[PDB]
Amino acid sequence: KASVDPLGVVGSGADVYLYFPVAGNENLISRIIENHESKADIKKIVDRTTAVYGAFFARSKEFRLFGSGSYPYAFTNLIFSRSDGWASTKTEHGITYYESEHTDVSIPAPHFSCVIFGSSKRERMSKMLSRLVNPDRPQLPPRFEKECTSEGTSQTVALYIKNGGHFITKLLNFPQLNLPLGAMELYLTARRNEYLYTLSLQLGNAKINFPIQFLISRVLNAHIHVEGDRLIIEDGTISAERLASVISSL
Amino acid sequence: KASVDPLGVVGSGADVYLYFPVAGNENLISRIIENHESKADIKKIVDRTTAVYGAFFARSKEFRLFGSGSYPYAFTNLIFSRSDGWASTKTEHGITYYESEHTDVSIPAPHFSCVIFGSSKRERMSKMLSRLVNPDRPQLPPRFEKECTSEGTSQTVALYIKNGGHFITKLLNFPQLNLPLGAMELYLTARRNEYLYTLSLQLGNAKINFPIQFLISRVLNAHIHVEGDRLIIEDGTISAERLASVISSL
Repeated sequence: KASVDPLGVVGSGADVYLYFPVAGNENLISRIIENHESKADIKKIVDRTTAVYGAFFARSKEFRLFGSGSYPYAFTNLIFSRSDGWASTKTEHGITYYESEHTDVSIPAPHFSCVIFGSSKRERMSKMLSRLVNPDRPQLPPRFEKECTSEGTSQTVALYIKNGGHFITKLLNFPQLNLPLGAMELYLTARRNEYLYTLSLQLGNAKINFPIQFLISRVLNAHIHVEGDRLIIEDGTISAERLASVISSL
Repeated sequence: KASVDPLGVVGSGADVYLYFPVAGNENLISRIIENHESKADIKKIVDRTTAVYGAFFARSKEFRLFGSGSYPYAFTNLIFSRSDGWASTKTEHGITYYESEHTDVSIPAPHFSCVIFGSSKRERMSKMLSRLVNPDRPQLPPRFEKECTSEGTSQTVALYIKNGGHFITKLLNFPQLNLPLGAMELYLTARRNEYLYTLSLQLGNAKINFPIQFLISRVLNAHIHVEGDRLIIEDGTISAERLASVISSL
């Protein structure tokens, strides 16, 4: 409709929010989808997608995505005709719900798609779609909001993680130890065949002295300072290759 | 003579001891001497050298080396004839002392050379040479002694550093802070275009918990444990290129 806020559609209460604009990130996307049989069809979906807004819910073990792009019926029917394990039903008002074992897809109007995937406790498509009329009001950090505004402007990938601890122990790999850590923000922008990133992490009760700061600053090859209880990492880089390898683990 | 102990000749009391066998390390040597005009002559000296024993003395700002190899008069005279800034004098007993601004070289018998370089307070050649008859008795760690025994056996570069702290602050680059650290041992063995290394460091009063151990283990990509007050780093690697870059800083 007139004013669809994509974050209002994915829903409030998520453990992780994602903003992923396609422009400027094609080569990263390419790296991620070199490892799938459906790479020809995904590529075509990417060519028709401007940005993806995502939310992960740990409690119901689900991901909800809102895709802003161009998805005319001829195109989606073409992709659908070429897919294994997908079924479709037309609702009361002519909208097609595509259903898979763990995935639901609808195209409620030609400029957007709503995707829900995960466990059997994932949200009903119909409930997500009601948020087109009555959107949720999630609370997002200022730079996350900035990247999401005026779709087409930003080429920065943005992540907001409610619990930074969980995310540190999975990535760095000590999936047993517990860290009392607050919210994490992460922003990634392409530059050559690498990504510039900025990270901020609320420390809570956890204390990080100069010895620890210095070592992380070497493990990451980036500038570190602590503003109160907020750890900030600026001017760091990661290879598009390295970055591609990390996302594929999920 | 019959029993010349090269470590007895470089002298006791040094801050750093080095054992550097040429065989198995030619490609590293090559990397180090790509950056000198005299590279043709050094290469020829290397082709005639089996091992180098070295000692650095901080107080007198000097390095003393004993080179085991083959240095017949025709060869040394050839190198000498081709050099700028070198002078020579034949002593009472026919031995040639080569003298430079900061460097003294003698070949007391055809299978070894003694080299002294550094400040104006560096040792007189004549005093070093007296240790061919009356050697010093330096105390060296067991694996250092092992590498030095039966010249030709080992291809491992060995370092014994009396004060590990000094060495950590120069390399890792925080040349202002002080660490109360004991002795360091370091052993390097070639393997492909990289070097396998083992390091042990006496900690003294310094304390290193699991958070610190883990991070260093990532900064170095190696296995770390602490046996009492001794930090041990095993199975670590460094590129022959990286290693070459570090030595050239001196």
